[PDB]
Amino acid sequence: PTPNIPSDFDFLDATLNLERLPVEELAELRKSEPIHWVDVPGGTGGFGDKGYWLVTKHADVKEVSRRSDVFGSSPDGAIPVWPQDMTREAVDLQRAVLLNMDAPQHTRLRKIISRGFTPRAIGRLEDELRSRAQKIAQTAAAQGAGDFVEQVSCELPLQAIAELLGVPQDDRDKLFRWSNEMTAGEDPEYADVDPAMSSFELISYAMKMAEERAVNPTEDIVTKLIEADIDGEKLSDDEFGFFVVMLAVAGNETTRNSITHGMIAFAQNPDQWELYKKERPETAADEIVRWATPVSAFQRTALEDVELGGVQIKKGQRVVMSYRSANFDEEVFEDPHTFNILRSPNPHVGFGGTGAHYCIGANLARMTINLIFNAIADNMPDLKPIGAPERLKSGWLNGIKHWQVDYTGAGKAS
Amino acid sequence: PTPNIPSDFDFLDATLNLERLPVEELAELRKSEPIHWVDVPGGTGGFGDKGYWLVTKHADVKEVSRRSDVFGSSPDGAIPVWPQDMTREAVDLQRAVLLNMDAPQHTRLRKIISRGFTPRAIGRLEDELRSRAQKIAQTAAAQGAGDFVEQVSCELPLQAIAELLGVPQDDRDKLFRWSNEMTAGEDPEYADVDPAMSSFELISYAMKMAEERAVNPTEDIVTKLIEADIDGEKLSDDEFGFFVVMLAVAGNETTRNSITHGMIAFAQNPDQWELYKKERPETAADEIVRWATPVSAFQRTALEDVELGGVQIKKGQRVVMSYRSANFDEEVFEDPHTFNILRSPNPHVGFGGTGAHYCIGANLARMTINLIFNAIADNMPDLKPIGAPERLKSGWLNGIKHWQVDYTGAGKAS
Ligand code: HEM
Ligand code: HEM
Ligand SMILES: [Cl-]
Repeated sequence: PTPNIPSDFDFLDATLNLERLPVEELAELRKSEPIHWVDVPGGTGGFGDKGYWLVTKHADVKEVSRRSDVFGSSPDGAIPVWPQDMTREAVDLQRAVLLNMDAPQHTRLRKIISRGFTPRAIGRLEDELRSRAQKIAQTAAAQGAGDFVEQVSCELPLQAIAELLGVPQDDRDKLFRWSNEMTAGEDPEYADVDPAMSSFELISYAMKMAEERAVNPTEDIVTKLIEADIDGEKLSDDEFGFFVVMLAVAGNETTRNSITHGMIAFAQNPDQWELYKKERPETAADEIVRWATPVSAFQRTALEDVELGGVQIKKGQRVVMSYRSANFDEEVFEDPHTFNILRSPNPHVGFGGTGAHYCIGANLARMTINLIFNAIADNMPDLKPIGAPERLKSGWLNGIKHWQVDYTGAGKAS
Repeated sequence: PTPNIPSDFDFLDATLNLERLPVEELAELRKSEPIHWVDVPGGTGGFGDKGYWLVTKHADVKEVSRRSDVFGSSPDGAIPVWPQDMTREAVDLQRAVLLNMDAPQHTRLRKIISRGFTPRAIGRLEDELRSRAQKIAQTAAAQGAGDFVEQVSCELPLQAIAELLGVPQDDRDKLFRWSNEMTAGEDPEYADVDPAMSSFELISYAMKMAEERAVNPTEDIVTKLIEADIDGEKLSDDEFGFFVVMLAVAGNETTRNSITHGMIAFAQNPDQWELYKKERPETAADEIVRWATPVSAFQRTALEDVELGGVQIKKGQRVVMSYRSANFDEEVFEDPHTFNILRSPNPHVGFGGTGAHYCIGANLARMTINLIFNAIADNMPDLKPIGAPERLKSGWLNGIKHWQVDYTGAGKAS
């Protein structure tokens, strides 16, 4: 333990993170106790255990990510914190989707699924997503002022998934509503929704899509995921359904927040925004992800006793990787508190550390970021905030729910 | 069509059935148009089709039940009616559970599952369920007056399932709450609950139970369902989970309602109740089921064009079996409107017509009925209703939500 941070301060508490990320407190851990046990003696939400290890240094996050053979994802899932009313049963079945699977099942499925995320499958979407990014940005400009999250940030991540899967235009509204309902989480603005019913309707929709594409193949990835290869490897129709569930939760709010936070960073750093509009540099999307770190943390569970950074971790204890801390590690990044869209090298972990679960959508995500920031630069170069960003109440997803913005930059109607 | 019943009268409408079963209208169909098309031109809830065939004669219900090769259960599920807000996606995935499966998948699973429902596996529960029935009935007697549904009808069906599966006593309250939440349906008293989240927690609980029983076998059925036979046939752990989901919806409200309706019948027919208390006849449980017909109707979907009772049914049309009608067919039952606990023979279809989906729990159900009616006769022989039964709002499950009853039969405290 370390005098500056008492062991009962819970870095993943959703009420705390609603107010602020615990940035200063993470920095004290990096300095003085880089692998730190948090006490939650009355029992953690969902898990029912009495605390967790928090891993705050970049090198150790990469170490945990690389050693999946001792740091598993399936005993407890990757999401590191839940409300007090989450049940152990609801936690235990996160493992129906890729993120929360260990070998051999994860290994087989990730190999199949990687067919969908080649530079070719992703570059094929680029023209359509550019064309959608430009319209999103123009339609929003046309309103003069509004909620930048709903009007600029939200749509392109969901269209990227719709375009990747070849979702019929008439099906997009329900797909998108199921995706948004699925991640209702613990914010009171979303208390009314049914995440499980939404996720059941989505699976059912996706399975029907697999059945159809089996008789009528397409140019989209669905066809490649469900066609047996040399060794008869392919997703079954319900594997495909759980894959679609995976994408809807993996590729929506994460990219949406990288966009919202990127724009906030630009609004706080006008010179970076001038430089952006003028060069469109290729290093910008990665600085945006580092800066947003949309996933603040994900965890593993020790599968046997293991030593890590000189600390003895015992089998069954959770080990939480702070990507928010690691992305500002003073030993890895020069001036980590400067938003620099030319930052290079930029070995951020917003997509995870290299390893079995490294984000499969990462290039699709950078492409989404590049497309919308180009559209914003092209169609609303002078936007300025009218209001404070409102934070999402979550202990692990760095979300912004709303941010009032003047698109014309001069109180204009247009 | 027939002049007395216009084609837009919807026999499965939940608002109509909340007021009454359409008994007189079923009787006109048996007389004049025993296979009858109902028009729902604005689209049926869940299914989105424009109506259904209703099958009202006993012989034709048995015919549809026998011919599973042309009357399938998986295209649309067995439940024959849903509210307008039910989605096609939610319907399409009913087929994750046995009731809604066709061959070959149903065939393999029903064969495995029948290991759990032998006269031996069911007779092994009898002492414990007798002992629980007696306590239920005594604890209720001790209150003098109360809700007969909550206090006498509810518990023994849920304990039968708990005892069948060897559910730990400390787990029964959550199991039972998940079961009750799962069948929330469309009654406003249950609008607040989450059936899908409940059904997800239950699956997860059941899978963990399968994992445990694999390392530590038991005398209960779980062990027999998950042990590979000669040919390596057994439920996988998630098959077991979907099996438990099946039981929680198959074996709770159905038996609960056979008990409630049996007692109402006894209260309306005091001589039958005297005769019961005096002989405990063995034919009583089956007359109670015929009389309650807890499932009013279940359907199939034509898998190809077929002729039935001289009527041409086209592929993809739903064919709804009215068990409520068939159980009062004047050609099969002598005086079907007389509640006679000595009725013999009694070829009722409350458990279905013989065929691939005939109720697997039927003897467990009769045993539950016999046990609780013996306990009621033994411990509250003079009970009398204080209040009208309140109906459940459902178009297909003949439920009673509450019924105020004086257990002492003389306004006594005890
Ligand atoms: C800026 C946006 C995104 C961020 C910050 C992000 C971050 C992450 C992280 C942190 C992980 C876990 C890494 C680990 O445990 O090592 C992950 C995994 C994953 N991501 Fe993303 N992600 C983003 C966008 C997307 C998109 C657009 C998709 C696809 C449409 C996607 C699909 C997935 C999938 C399928 C996994 C699971 C991979 C596996 O478990 O093997 N992600 N992402
Ligand atoms: C009085 C109480 C009950 C009634 C009225 C009832 C009625 C029915 C009916 C009508 C069916 C469909 C028959 C068909 O489609 O031909 C069915 C199926 C089934 N029942 Fe029951 N049931 C009752 C109790 C139970 C109980 C106690 C259990 C077990 C705990 C149970 C387990 C099942 C299962 C698993 C099926 C699906 C069989 C298959 O699809 O192959 N039932 N029941
Ligand atoms: Cl579900």
